Amino acid sequence: SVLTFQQAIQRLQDYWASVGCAVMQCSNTEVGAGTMNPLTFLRVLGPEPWNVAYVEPSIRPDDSRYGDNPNRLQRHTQFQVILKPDPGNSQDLFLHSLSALGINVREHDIRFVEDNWESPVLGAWGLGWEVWMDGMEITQFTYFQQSGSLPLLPVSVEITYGLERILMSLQGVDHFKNIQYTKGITYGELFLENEKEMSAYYLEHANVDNIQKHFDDFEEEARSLLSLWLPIPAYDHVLKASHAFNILDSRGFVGVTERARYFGRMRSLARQCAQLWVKTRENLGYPLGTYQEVVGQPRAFVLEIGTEELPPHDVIEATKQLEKSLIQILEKRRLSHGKVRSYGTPRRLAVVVENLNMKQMEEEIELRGPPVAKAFDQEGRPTKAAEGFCRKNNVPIDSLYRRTDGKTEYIYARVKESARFADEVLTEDLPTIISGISFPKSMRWNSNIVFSRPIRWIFALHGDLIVPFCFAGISSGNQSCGLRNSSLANFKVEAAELYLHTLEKAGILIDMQERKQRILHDSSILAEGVGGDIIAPDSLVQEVINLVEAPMPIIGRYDVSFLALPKDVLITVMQKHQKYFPVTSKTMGNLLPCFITVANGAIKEEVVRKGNEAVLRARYEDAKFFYKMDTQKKLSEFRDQLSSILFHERLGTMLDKMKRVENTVAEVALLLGINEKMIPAIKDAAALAMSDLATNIVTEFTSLAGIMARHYALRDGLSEQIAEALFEITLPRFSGDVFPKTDPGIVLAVTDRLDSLVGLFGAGCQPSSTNDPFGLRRISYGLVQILVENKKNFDLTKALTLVAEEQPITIDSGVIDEVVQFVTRRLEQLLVDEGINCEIVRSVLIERANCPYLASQTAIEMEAFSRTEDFPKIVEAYSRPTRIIRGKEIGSALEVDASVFEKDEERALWSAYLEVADKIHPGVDIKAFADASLELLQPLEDFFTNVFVMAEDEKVRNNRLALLTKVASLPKGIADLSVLPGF
RNA sequence: GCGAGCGUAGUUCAAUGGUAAAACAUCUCCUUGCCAAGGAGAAGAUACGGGUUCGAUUCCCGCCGCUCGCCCC
Repeated sequence: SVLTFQQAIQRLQDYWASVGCAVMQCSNTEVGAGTMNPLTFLRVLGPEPWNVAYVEPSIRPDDSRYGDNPNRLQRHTQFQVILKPDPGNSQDLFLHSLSALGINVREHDIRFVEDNWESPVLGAWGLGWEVWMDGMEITQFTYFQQSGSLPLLPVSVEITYGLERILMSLQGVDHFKNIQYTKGITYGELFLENEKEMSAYYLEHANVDNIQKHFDDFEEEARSLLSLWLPIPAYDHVLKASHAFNILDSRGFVGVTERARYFGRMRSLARQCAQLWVKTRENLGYPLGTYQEVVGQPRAFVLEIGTEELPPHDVIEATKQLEKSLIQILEKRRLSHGKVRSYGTPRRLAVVVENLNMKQMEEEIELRGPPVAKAFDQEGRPTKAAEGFCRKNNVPIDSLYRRTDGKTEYIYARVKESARFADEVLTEDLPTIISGISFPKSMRWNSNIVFSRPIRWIFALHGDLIVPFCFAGISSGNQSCGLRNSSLANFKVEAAELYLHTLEKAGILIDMQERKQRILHDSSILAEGVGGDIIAPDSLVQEVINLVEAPMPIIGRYDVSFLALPKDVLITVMQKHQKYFPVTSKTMGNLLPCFITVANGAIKEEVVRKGNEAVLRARYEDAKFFYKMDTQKKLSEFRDQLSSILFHERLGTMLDKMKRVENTVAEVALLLGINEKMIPAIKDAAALAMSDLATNIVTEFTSLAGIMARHYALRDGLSEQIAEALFEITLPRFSGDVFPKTDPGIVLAVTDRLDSLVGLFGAGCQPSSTNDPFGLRRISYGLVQILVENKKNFDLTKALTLVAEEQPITIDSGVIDEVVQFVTRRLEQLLVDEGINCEIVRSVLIERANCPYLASQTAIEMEAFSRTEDFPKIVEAYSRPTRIIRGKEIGSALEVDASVFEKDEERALWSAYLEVADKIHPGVDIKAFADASLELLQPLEDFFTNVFVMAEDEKVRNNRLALLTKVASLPKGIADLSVLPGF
């Protein structure tokens, strides 16, 4: 038969009542979610056992949609299970319950996808997954780590069943009202009374006069009750205080600045209320309980650390951190290995080392004792150092010999190495090599050991005997588990040599790169059935590979009516949420009504497709509804209602930013030198620039921001010279993306970057090396890339002042210099990325930092010129005079003259300087620089050898100093010769 | 508050249970006199305290200050 709603509860309660949980009633006050119940938030704190499963309604006014959208409701029923402490069968009891509910496990793709839950409202976080069943997200699984502010001890396991969608996906209905509550009655005919009127109340009839005066009253009452050591009512009032904030948010009378205040007040109250329950319960003595705590031949060596599911971006790191650090320890312990190779899978990190000997290399080593002079006197017995050395290393005195090195030659002795049996070494060393792995995030399950996910078994084998060592309370043995619910639930490996053959007997494709050649070899074969090809982005396949133990591709179909949507919406929906493979025809290369998904294991073919297409054709209904509602009005009207998006608390929303950009675009369009004839269209592009951010299709599809504006503009009936400008206001979006290539778009891009930098530097928000409050480095790197990779002249210090003029607040002259220095420092980092020597760019950029393109075309050429074998000659000559200038500055008062000039050497040098100064101007490049400076070198030697520039007469000294300074000042405007390596 | 990483000439850097190395800068001098260019020498140091050992820049502990997460925000 078909499962009904009122007996799924009866099957989910009588099951958890047999494991040992104590079922209780629902909440009392309107809870905004399934966690804020006092039976879970206040009871996980403190060392007492707690096993509870219950069912509760959840009310969220923010998700009210008049009860028409088949996905979002204002009242959904959840099932909560809390286990503490975790008994080790955490994710096996869940599968047993799922089987007992009525659905089979052997014919449904049940997989875990990593998802980290975190809620700043009450201060909690943890690590866990969401359970996918044929593409439906039906269950949340989470190991807690922290509640309020206390650290959990011991950690707890939370299993949340979203019960309204399980039956909606199991029965086969498409709407939500079509769910049947019982045999005879339905869900949509008795639970819409508390839906429609509640939606109407939460949307446009909730009187806001009383809510904003009940919120503070409840906060004050909660504080007063908490001050009297009354925990339960104090926390009870917090729930009805936090409900008022949500109902205020639903109406829309909360600004973007009071949100932080409300969140801070609520979290402070929750933090100061949570740490009172622990202090209250400790005085009662914890009535519930308390928690505590002969030579052979080289044979193979296998190490496997069987854990639970790991994120797709941690297997790659761990399988390298293990093998790289393991191929080093055996070298430290003078072991002899063969071919070492590591394998990774979402449930294990194996390393196989072949031909590992059973013994160590017993060889003698020569030590290095004290100096011979110190340890041996001129006459008599050797001093105390020699005897100390002998008694330390247990060697005879005659064994000492003298070898000549350094000043004091040496004292040397020969000692053994104490060869062990090559098994005790591994026994004593493995607990360090295993624990040496580190991850960006970690957790604990039953001890104080840090790891990405819980470890469930360890299989460390060498030849025929087992290496005995215990890690995290697990003893290493000779058993390994394969596919769950399969016939080979757990198998025994008799010898480490016959290991990789056993796993492929269980169907597991352990090799990391082998799975790619079986995914992409079948996905292409399945395409030719309809005459097409797949789309395989690297960032998609790299993550699809590390989610499957034994891949199996299946194709599926959907209706053609969804082809009217934009091409970049279907691809985004397919590839960013469900991780499918789109299909494109070879001829007329648009989208096709097909998709390819990857199952996991041995599953029924028909059921997975029939249950997966019903999700793919359920997402597109929402997408099409949003698109149709979003194309009712043209793009012009959306520019007014963007004020709900804040830019900065001190600067404001996006409307002010757009007005500033459209005001200051004219000057920037003139600094870049773009012709006047194109100035009108630019002034119109900013009229609609960055207006897609308030649209409906972009509210939830963040990645589509920037292109949907172009699509709307094209549909509106505007010229093609403005849609490209609208689209290219966000490029580049990520590293490696394309750059703007149309002239009107460059102006908008650089104007936006400059305004965003100036505004955020006006409030003083300089990021550090680690934190990125706004990613200003990314913006600067985009700006310099746009300026350089497009060959456009610019003046940074002149444009920045103009940009800062229209800022709402006055900004001092130090911020512009700080921004210029920051951009210069980023330009240096960019220029040292293509192999340019650091000392060359470091010298060019201290003088050519104004126009980035000029600097990029000068520093890429001066390095190439520096290999002419004459570069050091010019470097030595030009600034040989410079080191004389520093010191006395009396000669700077006057300049040269032809009255007190001395013998013809200085006159010839001055004539040569006058000749060469004509070709050197600040607007010259370096092509003719050295070719013109070569003629000045010859008189310089004669001058410095035959003028005696020593200051004997004040007038001649001043004149000579001035002449020398003006000779040495020529490169002022081209490059500097201080950071020069030749110097 | 709570973890890690650290600390050697003025700067940059070598090594290991044992008489502390090298560049650069400074200085003293030899070339025809002042800078460049060839040579010789000089001085220059283990953040600080204790413990054990014949003997620790090295092993253990205390403190000083720096840098990074977390706390706060």
